[PDB]
Amino acid sequence: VSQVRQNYHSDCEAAVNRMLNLELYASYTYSSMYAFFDRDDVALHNVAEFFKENSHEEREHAEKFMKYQNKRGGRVVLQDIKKPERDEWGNTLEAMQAALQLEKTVNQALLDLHKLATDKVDPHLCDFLESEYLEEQVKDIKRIGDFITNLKRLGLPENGMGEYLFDKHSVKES
Amino acid sequence: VSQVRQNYHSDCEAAVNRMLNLELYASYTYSSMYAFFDRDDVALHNVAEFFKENSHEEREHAEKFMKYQNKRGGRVVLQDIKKPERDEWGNTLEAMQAALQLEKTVNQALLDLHKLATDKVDPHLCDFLESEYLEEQVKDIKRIGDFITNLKRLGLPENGMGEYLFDKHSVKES
Amino acid sequence: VSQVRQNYHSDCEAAVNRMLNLELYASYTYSSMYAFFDRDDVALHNVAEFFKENSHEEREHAEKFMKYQNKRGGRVVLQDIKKPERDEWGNTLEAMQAALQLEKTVNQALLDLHKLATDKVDPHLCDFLESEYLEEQVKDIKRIGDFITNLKRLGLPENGMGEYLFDKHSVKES
Amino acid sequence: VSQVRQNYHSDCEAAVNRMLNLELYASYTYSSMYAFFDRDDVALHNVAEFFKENSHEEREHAEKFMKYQNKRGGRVVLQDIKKPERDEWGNTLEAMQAALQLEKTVNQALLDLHKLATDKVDPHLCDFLESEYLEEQVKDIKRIGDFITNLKRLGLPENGMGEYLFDKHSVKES
Ligand SMILES: [Cl-]
Ligand SMILES: [Cl-]
Ligand SMILES: [Cl-]
Ligand SMILES: [Cl-]
Ligand SMILES: [Cl-]
Ligand SMILES: [Cl-]
Ligand SMILES: [Cl-]
Ligand SMILES: [Cl-]
Ligand SMILES: [Cl-]
Ligand SMILES: [Cl-]
Ligand SMILES: [Cl-]
Ligand SMILES: [Cl-]
Ligand SMILES: [Cl-]
Ligand SMILES: [Cl-]
Ligand SMILES: [Cl-]
Ligand SMILES: [Cl-]
Ligand SMILES: [Cl-]
Ligand SMILES: [Cl-]
Ligand SMILES: [Cl-]
Ligand SMILES: [Cl-]
Ligand SMILES: [Cl-]
Ligand SMILES: [Cl-]
Ligand SMILES: [Cl-]
Ligand SMILES: [Cl-]
Ligand SMILES: [Cl-]
Ligand SMILES: [Cl-]
Ligand SMILES: [Cl-]
Ligand SMILES: [Cl-]
Ligand SMILES: [Cl-]
Ligand SMILES: [Cl-]
Ligand SMILES: [Fe+2]
Ligand SMILES: [Fe+2]
Ligand SMILES: [Fe+2]
Ligand SMILES: [Fe+2]
Ligand SMILES: [Mg+2]
Ligand SMILES: [Mg+2]
Ligand SMILES: [Mg+2]
Ligand SMILES: [Mg+2]
Ligand SMILES: [Mg+2]
Ligand SMILES: [Mg+2]
Ligand SMILES: [Mg+2]
Ligand SMILES: [Mg+2]
Ligand SMILES: [Mg+2]
Ligand SMILES: [Mg+2]
Ligand SMILES: [Mg+2]
Ligand SMILES: [Mg+2]
Ligand SMILES: [Mg+2]
Ligand SMILES: [Mg+2]
Ligand SMILES: [Mg+2]
Ligand SMILES: [Mg+2]
Ligand SMILES: [Mg+2]
Ligand SMILES: [Mg+2]
Ligand SMILES: [Mg+2]
Ligand SMILES: [Mg+2]
Ligand SMILES: [Mg+2]
Ligand SMILES: [Mg+2]
Ligand SMILES: [Mg+2]
Ligand SMILES: [Mg+2]
Ligand SMILES: [Mg+2]
Ligand SMILES: [Mg+2]
Ligand SMILES: [Mg+2]
Ligand SMILES: [Mg+2]
Ligand SMILES: [Mg+2]
Ligand SMILES: [Mg+2]
Ligand SMILES: [Mg+2]
Ligand SMILES: [Mg+2]
Ligand SMILES: [Mg+2]
Ligand SMILES: [Mg+2]
Ligand SMILES: [Mg+2]
Ligand SMILES: [Mg+2]
Ligand SMILES: [Mg+2]
Ligand SMILES: [Mg+2]
Repeated sequence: VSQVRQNYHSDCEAAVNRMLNLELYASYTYSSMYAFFDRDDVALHNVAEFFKENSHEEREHAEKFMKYQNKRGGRVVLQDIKKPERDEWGNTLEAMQAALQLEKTVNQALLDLHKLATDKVDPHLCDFLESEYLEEQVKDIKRIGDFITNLKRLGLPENGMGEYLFDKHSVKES
Repeated sequence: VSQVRQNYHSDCEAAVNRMLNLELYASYTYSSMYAFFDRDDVALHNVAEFFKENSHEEREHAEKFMKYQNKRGGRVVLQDIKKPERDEWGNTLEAMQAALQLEKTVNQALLDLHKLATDKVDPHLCDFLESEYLEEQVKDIKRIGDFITNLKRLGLPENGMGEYLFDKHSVKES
Repeated sequence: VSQVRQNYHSDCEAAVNRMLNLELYASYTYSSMYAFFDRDDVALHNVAEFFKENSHEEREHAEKFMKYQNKRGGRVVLQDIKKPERDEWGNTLEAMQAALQLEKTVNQALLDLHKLATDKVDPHLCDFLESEYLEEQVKDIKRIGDFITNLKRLGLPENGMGEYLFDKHSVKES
Repeated sequence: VSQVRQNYHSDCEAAVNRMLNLELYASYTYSSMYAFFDRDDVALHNVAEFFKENSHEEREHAEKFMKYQNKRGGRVVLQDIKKPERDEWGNTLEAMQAALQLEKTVNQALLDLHKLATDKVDPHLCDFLESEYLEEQVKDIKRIGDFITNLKRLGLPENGMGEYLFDKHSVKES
């Protein structure tokens, strides 16, 4: 037993390692989307940079779980980071739809971890998820939903001018 | 009944007074450790100042419970502050081991108060503990554990040079 | 064929994807070393931060290969990022020995990619490796070798005081 | 023999003069594109200024070869600068397609000069091309490819609104 460990269930320790892996998986998927939108035959550079920034954020969220694990006296156990589901992402609408699904998958895992922490009467882990993860997820899901609504309004996937305008006006200039 | 009181159980009010007393007890123990490391035949002044600062923090945590009690319409009830368990603390390793135990005792009382607040359906008191106490405790327990690991690496209790180096490099210069 | 592609052999494109994966693998190994040295029963925080910074550098080196691939009209193809060889890294000497081996493995892959680029008469890829990768590798290998020499001088693995002093004086204060 | 000449083959000297001429030819083609987009019946002023800036860059690349020739003890020999292939450039897509072809023609001549320098064991000339020309060419080819992709997305040549928007958003405001 770690000398610091107190009120930290083995099941929560393991679930934190699985959550860590899912954050790294989400990072890697966003890396793939960055590289796709940077292709010369795609060439939507503000969209590419949006996904690159998301990739960096998800890696930071993984590192925060590593630090958390050690603060509680759990032990970080790493597994392979699986490659993303697709090698190419179609267009901005298809990519944003996949991003929405990914963000909801991550949110469901965080909610499931909160349920486990609640079951094991771990208020520190509940607070950590509520204070550091759950609101960020709701905000990022809302942002991507708003983007999808605007891509549909702009006539994606068929309307190339609409896709061009989204890259200029909806995502930050990079 | 206080005119402000709402959703505040008598049991929680009493447990807040007991928690207040334990914070003052923890403060007093850290005061004792300060005075010990300031002795001419101990003379580890950065270690002494670490414990003095901890003593001040624990007194602030007691005062925050006094303010909380009054905000909810409970009544502060004070009891004697018991003197610390020891009059002399051996060396930096023994003192840090006692500090780890003290911090885990305080953490267990905070977790027990959270369980009571949960049982009495008091989300304000749960939030107060999660937002103001529980993360501070995990961070301070981790810091002291890290210190103990380093004191053992430095050969305490026998290695006086190791103890000297810990005071110079591990705790803040004062 | 990409409209930008010129003098870029399929074999080099594939080898750039494999090199990308190895950079991500190296990043992940350094992440593991960070988390290990951050453990409460290891607690060498400057060593931990050295490895965390290395992890970030290797992720940047992967991203630079993604950008390169797209500049030449190749296509990024991602594979799983394999978990590191070890779950625990022993001590600062064992970790630095593994880091030296990792850096030499990465260097050998870069040298092998240079040989392939030379064989395929690709001076742009040769320049990219020489200007962005090969000197960084020699400098980082020299730094880790110097560290190993100093850890041995300090009596690792047995001399805990030596290990403590390395963390204070050899790696950047964090 | 020039007093400075060392390891500089007559064939490389002649090929540098031919490369100089091709840079001036590329400059002149970009000058023509500038004047076309500045016409009152074309009137895409940011596109015009993009090509004008390219024209100035290619003249600088010619001057750098003149300076190089003299540094090595070769002798600058000038030939006529041939007028561009077209007197009118159609529209932004046709012009960017011609620019891509021109940039790849210049790149192939630079790669051919690198092959000659390699054959004649001239590492200084190889370094000069790798350090001053080959990466610039890859970056500029990628930029023009990205532009063509976006012009096609915007519905060129038929979509005049798309062409108008490209001039406002894809090329620098002038
Ligand atoms: Cl526990
Ligand atoms: Cl508990
Ligand atoms: Cl357990
Ligand atoms: Cl696990
Ligand atoms: Cl796919
Ligand atoms: Cl998903
Ligand atoms: Cl949050
Ligand atoms: Cl605008
Ligand atoms: Cl009440
Ligand atoms: Cl109520
Ligand atoms: Cl009551
Ligand atoms: Cl009471
Ligand atoms: Cl005593
Ligand atoms: Cl205690
Ligand atoms: Cl807190
Ligand atoms: Cl090719
Ligand atoms: Cl070639
Ligand atoms: Cl090929
Ligand atoms: Cl591949
Ligand atoms: Cl292991
Ligand atoms: Cl290795
Ligand atoms: Cl380098
Ligand atoms: Cl010569
Ligand atoms: Cl020679
Ligand atoms: Cl000659
Ligand atoms: Cl000539
Ligand atoms: Cl014509
Ligand atoms: Cl041409
Ligand atoms: Cl260059
Ligand atoms: Cl607009
Ligand atoms: Fe995340
Ligand atoms: Fe306290
Ligand atoms: Fe690397
Ligand atoms: Fe040029
Ligand atoms: Mg232990
Ligand atoms: Mg377990
Ligand atoms: Mg998973
Ligand atoms: Mg698989
Ligand atoms: Mg919040
Ligand atoms: Mg955000
Ligand atoms: Mg996000
Ligand atoms: Mg918004
Ligand atoms: Mg269409
Ligand atoms: Mg009254
Ligand atoms: Mg009462
Ligand atoms: Mg008590
Ligand atoms: Mg007594
Ligand atoms: Mg907090
Ligand atoms: Mg603090
Ligand atoms: Mg404290
Ligand atoms: Mg620390
Ligand atoms: Mg002794
Ligand atoms: Mg094509
Ligand atoms: Mg191929
Ligand atoms: Mg590999
Ligand atoms: Mg495996
Ligand atoms: Mg070079
Ligand atoms: Mg260099
Ligand atoms: Mg460096
Ligand atoms: Mg490095
Ligand atoms: Mg050095
Ligand atoms: Mg020893
Ligand atoms: Mg002479
Ligand atoms: Mg000659
Ligand atoms: Mg010619
Ligand atoms: Mg003619
Ligand atoms: Mg070379
Ligand atoms: Mg360069
Ligand atoms: Mg430029
Ligand atoms: Mg150019
Ligand atoms: Mg660009
Ligand atoms: Mg039309």
